[PDB]
Amino acid sequence: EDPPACGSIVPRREWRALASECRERLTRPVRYVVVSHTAGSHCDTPASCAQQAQNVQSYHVRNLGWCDVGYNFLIGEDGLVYEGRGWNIKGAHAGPTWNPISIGISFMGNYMNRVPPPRALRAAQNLLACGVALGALRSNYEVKGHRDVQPTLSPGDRLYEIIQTWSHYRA
Amino acid sequence: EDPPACGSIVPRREWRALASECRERLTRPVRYVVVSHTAGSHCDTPASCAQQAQNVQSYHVRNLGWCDVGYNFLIGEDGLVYEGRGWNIKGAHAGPTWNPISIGISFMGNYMNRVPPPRALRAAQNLLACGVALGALRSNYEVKGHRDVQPTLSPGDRLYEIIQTWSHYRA
Amino acid sequence: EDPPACGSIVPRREWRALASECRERLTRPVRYVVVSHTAGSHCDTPASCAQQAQNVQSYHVRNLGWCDVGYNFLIGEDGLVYEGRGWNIKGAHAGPTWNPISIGISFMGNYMNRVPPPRALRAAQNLLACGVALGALRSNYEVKGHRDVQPTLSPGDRLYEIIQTWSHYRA
Amino acid sequence: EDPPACGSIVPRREWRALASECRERLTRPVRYVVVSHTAGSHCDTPASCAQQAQNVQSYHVRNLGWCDVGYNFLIGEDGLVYEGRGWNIKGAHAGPTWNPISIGISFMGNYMNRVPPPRALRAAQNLLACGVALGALRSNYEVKGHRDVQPTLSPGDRLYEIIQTWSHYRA
Ligand SMILES: O=C(O)C1=C[C@@H](O)[C@@H](O)[C@H](O)C1
Repeated sequence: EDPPACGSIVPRREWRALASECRERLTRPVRYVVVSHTAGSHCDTPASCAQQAQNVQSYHVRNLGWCDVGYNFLIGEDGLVYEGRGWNIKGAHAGPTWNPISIGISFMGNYMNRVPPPRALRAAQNLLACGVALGALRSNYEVKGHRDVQPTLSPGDRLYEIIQTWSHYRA
Repeated sequence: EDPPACGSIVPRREWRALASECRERLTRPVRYVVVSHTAGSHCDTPASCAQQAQNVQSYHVRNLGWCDVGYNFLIGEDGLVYEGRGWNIKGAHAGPTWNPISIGISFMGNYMNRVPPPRALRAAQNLLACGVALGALRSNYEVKGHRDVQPTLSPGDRLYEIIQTWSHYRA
Repeated sequence: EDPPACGSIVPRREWRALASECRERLTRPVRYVVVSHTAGSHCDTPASCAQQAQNVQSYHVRNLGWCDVGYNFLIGEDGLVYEGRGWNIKGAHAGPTWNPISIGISFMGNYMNRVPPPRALRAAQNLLACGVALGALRSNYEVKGHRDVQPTLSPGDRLYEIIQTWSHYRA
Repeated sequence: EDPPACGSIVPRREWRALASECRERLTRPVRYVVVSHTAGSHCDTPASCAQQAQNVQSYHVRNLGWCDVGYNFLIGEDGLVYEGRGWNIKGAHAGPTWNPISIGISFMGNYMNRVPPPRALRAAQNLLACGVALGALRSNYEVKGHRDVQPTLSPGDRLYEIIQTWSHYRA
């Protein structure tokens, strides 16, 4: 019986997202969070970041044939969180073994030789507390890098060393 | 230091604020929240809004002689919340009767002939919600507008209307 | 690396384990084994022991919110070995420094005031020879007692008394 | 302000503690407090209790190779508190999840079949009031029993029964 507010998320409709066709659910509460980067263009304003959110979803649906944008949430350098598949629907961001048991949040950019700005990290972190607040994440959830669960550079050398310093990181 | 979370607030230092010099403390937990608009330029990128927070504080300090920017928090149209005097230092935004007992948050822009983006409204309500969990804001806080509290056109015709729809609104 | 069907380990399904959620892996051959007891009530039947193994998992999983019962294997007084996290997943039985480089077998019961029956000791030693045959443990593995790596009364005095005699033990 | 005013703690040198080598720090204000018990023998006089603080330390530094005794503070039945790693240094009493986010305080003795004497329970409650005064603990900190976060009988049945009673207990 826990309903009270948490965080601000730019909702699906606001970034003009094509409707989702996904239906398979995740079991509450989820234990894992997998952090990735989109290795795409970065954006630093709400307008440019909505455009970008759109280009990622578009590529995932129109080209890779997924039911919706791959991630559960995306993060913009504008410091805003963008609604992806949400807390309840299984994403498609870290392979068949990890997708069924995790929330995948992806920073929008290529963080190999750049770090995302403090407002991004802050937003990403708020998001997770919120997940815990809503009961979508276990209070003792675990943060993982994309590269820890799949062979990739994601989330980029720099954002990778950053996230290892997070309270909930577990190699 | 401090683990980065509650309602993604842009910290003082991040928006290049001059150091605060106020020492009057506020009585946690506070009953009222007064909404005002700054009546200055509006911005909508994190870059433009930090510069605007900087400009508002500068007018209050260099010109008006105040110990720091008047409001406890500033909400930019970029959808981020800006740390003014915070949850602990008594503000200066609604006169002697109200400053000691209420928390003031201000929307950056003139909202007489305009409304702020949904994201600004989200950052706002979500800032108050994050207040509660601090002890800053009592669970059942009442929200007054600047008009309901002092003879001002603030927070603007159109923004004022919106405010009255809000949940914890006791005029 | 022959094909010996060593050890009669009771499968998770047989004692009715709740599905594990652990994904962390151990690198074989593991160089260490840490012996603890559950400090709890004991069982001398394949029927109570299956139940006790359930109880223990329930504690670690429902109370402590863990990904599975902590030990890799549990030894009952009934003379059988219950599959915990097995030879390949990293247990949670002796801390951050030893978990990654060891396998934790734990005797069901409290052995401060009793030695565990010869069949339990036999289950344990055969368990270990078995691990060596599968190549999961180094032929020259070292056996430490729980209290030798973490502050605890575990594995119990009498049993600590016994494991110190064991060929593979090492201060 | 009502000037600090808290605790009569027997410092490290007074009990002769080996120089600490631990460097990793806690960030204040700390939110959780974990109550354990030494599980070993008790002590009811200053030199008697100062003798144990030294033993317990020796066991953790000499036998397990740690940088300093495990707990932040120990409670003798002489009714004194003994300095452990204190308020600022990360302890080693409840695992990698809770160590970096709590203060571990352990009663010297085994409270399975007995309770600490009023003096001891006062020394502990007073210790915590103090931590809050010094701003080393959140004013709304939570007290957890060792067994609530690690598998162990610590702090013993009867003491566990006692802390469940405490104002800041939460499981
Ligand atoms: O100051 C704090 O540590 C916090 C307290 C809670 O309200 C949380 O909801 C917040 O994210 C962090």
